[PDB]
Formats: sequence, C-alpha cells, structure tokens
Amino acid sequence: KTHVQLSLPVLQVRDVLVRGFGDSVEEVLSEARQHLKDGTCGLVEVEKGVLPQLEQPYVFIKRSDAAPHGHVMVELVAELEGIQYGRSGETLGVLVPHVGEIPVAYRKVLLRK
Repeated sequence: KTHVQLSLPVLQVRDVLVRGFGDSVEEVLSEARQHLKDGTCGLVEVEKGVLPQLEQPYVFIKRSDAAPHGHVMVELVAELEGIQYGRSGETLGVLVPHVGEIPVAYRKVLLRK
C-alpha cells in the first residue's frame, strides 16, 4: 500500500531516551521509515524549547492534504542546519525512536510510504 494507517505515541521531550534517528538526512529518513513500519516510532509535538533538546538531523511529519478514518495524511521532511529535504504542509511533530516511554496521547496519521 502507498499509505499505512498508524497511531503514533506522543512523548514528552524530557522523557525521550533516544533523541534522534542518526547522523545524516538520508539515515534519519531511512531509520524513521523503518521505525514507523515496525511500530517503534514516537512523536514529539514541537513548541518553544523542544527542538534544541533533540538531535539533528530532525525528521518531521507534515500534513500532506486537508483525513480518512480520523487519520491525517502526512509525509516525512528532514532538517539539518536549517535546510529541509522535502516540501509539505504544517508540522504535526518531530519523530523519535520509541523505546517504551509512556505517551501522553496518540496521533492517528496516514503515512505516505
């Protein structure tokens, strides 16, 4: 399928144990996609002071359309030293590995895979 219905655990930035997916734009997008497929991907909602607490490159989920079965259509955009790889809509949050942190909520998304 070109799209996959996911429910992403929303994590508090201070709980996150692994604060990024790797060391290159290509690696973080690769790793993010693998974790999304394996159900091992968390979401951190971006506010003032969140991003400087996480590791670059960042992976964002961004709204790709204006929401089947409650699932917002999203795609991945990476960012490194203020340059983004991809173009999409509004940020829903920053992706991080999920290694068993307790979430505060779930974000239903339809991921363009």
